[PDB]
Amino acid sequence: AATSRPERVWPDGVIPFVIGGNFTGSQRAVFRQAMRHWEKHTCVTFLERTDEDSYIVFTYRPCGCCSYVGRRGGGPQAISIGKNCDKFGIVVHELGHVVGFWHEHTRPDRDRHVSIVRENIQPGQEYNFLKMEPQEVESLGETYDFDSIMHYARNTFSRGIFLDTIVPKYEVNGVKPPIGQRTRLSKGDIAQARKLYKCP
Ligand SMILES: CCCCC[C@H](CC(=O)NO)C(=O)N1[C@@H]2CC[C@@H](C2)[C@H]1C(=O)Nc1nccnc1OC
Ligand SMILES: [Zn+2]
Ligand SMILES: [Zn+2]
Repeated sequence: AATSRPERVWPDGVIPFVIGGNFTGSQRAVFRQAMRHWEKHTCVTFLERTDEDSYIVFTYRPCGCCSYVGRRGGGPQAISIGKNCDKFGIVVHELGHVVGFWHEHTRPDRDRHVSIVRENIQPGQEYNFLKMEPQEVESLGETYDFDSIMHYARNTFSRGIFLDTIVPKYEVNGVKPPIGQRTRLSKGDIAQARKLYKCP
């Protein structure tokens, strides 16, 4: 679910950043490792903000709302990192939003790949499962990526842990594909991020 809008793509893949106060050194290191992880596999670059108008701010506060997708422009944009969402893979997911990725399960073509079990979604959280309107996303020829760092888990926003909200529609190499990994950027995430930033 890569943004269709070329203005939300960060110029030359250069994202200026600021790590805010109230983080431990250990937490600061995790942010750095996450940014490096994006730098390693793609042509995107994270640089300490000096006098730029556009930059990301790692901000110590409760998890959740909200992570701007792509370059907002004309000011800073925050990444909320709290006690329960400070791990490497979650930060990599958040930086996935920064570069310009929506959630994978909201791709305009997602109904061919996953079923959404509406009855199991927490009341009031159903909007998190709405498809992106087709004018907001361009997949760049890349297939639906079940392994994406941007893909929800099977029971994200579920009424209970043993109730699925998202069920993959078909088998992939013998079995229903696992979804919701927060370990590392997928082959698909990299391949698609390389396309979005025209990397060599
Ligand atoms: C339950 C509370 C709302 C959840 C908000 C998600 C959190 C997320 O996915 N973190 O990784 C978010 O921030 N989102 C959704 C996923 C990409 C988009 C939609 C992002 C968002 O809301 N972005 C913004 N949209 C409009 C204005 N400002 C935004 O971010 C600052
Ligand atoms: Zn997200
Ligand atoms: Zn993808």
